[PDB]
Amino acid sequence: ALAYTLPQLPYAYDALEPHIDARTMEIHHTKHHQTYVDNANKALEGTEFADLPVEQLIQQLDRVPADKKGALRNNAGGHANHSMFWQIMGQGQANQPSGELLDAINSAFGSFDAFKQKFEDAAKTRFGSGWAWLVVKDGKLDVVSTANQDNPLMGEAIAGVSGTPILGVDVWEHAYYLNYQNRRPDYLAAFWNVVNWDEVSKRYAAAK
Ligand SMILES: [Mn+2]
Repeated sequence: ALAYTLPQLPYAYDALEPHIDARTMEIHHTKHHQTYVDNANKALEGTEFADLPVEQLIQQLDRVPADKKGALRNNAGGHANHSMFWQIMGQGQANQPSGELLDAINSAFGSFDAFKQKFEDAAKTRFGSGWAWLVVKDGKLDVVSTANQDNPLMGEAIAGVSGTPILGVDVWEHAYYLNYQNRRPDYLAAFWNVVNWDEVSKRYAAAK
């Protein structure tokens, strides 16, 4: 009766090549994400929180037992973040959104190109491990970043920022070191080639 399972990827391990290497995809998924799933399930065992979806759980960290707060923040956080991450990438995806998402990007950031710059800048200036995010907050889009496995859905007091993510990029060095080593900006440039903007559009619609 374990709470979470490792999701299947929506594509093969080499589907994102050369932008993201196959070996990275496999380790990232089968070692790193799996560890977050396993440690989250351990932390949830003696609780009333094992039946909640992970995205609801991370919105309730203040309510869980005090001794399990850190472990769930880190591991439920890791699980939520990676689960989204696999889904917002895809193969055979210049790659950009359309329709209402693009309209929201133009009004929030000026243009898709200016949005990409702001997103990259957030991801670049994230010192240490973390994520950069495109969030819906008060019906409007913004770019924020978080430390480690914090997610904007955890709220401002915990994560330092708020909002409902519809896109994120993992800037933990494990996400890019085998292919780009220290060159995080090259990783980030490459990332735009794999974003599934149909998926991000669905998430935008879901988040308002
Ligand atoms: Mn990661």
